Amino acid sequence: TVPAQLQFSAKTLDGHDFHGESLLGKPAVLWFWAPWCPTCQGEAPVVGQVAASHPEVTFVGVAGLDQVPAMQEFVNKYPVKTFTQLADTDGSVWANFGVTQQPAYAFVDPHGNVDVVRGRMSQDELTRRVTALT
Repeated sequence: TVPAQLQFSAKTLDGHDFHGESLLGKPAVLWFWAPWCPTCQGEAPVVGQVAASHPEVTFVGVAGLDQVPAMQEFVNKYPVKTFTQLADTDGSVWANFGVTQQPAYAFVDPHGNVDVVRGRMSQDELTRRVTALT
């Protein structure tokens, strides 16, 4: 059965429906960010680089604590348009992972195991954690 952590739905920044269950059976990384967060602005290029280097992993940005326009500005300014971005304006996705503050990362292995890391992450650590999922 699906892990309760993946039982959520959301809307992508570009108007598509997203189902957390679509991540079951594959490695995935959810990156929780806020447009106004300087730390997220700094980590954006890093997450984008790791996402590009690991096409086997489904990266999902989860934007919160602001409205769509601010989220679009962030995605336009930093290189993270290559992977799915969720507009979590109602904060339900963050709540589902127990995330109250950004930045944060949720690592999902193919078995559905979920590990949440709160705080910043270097390119090396993200790379190593992503590799561990496979």
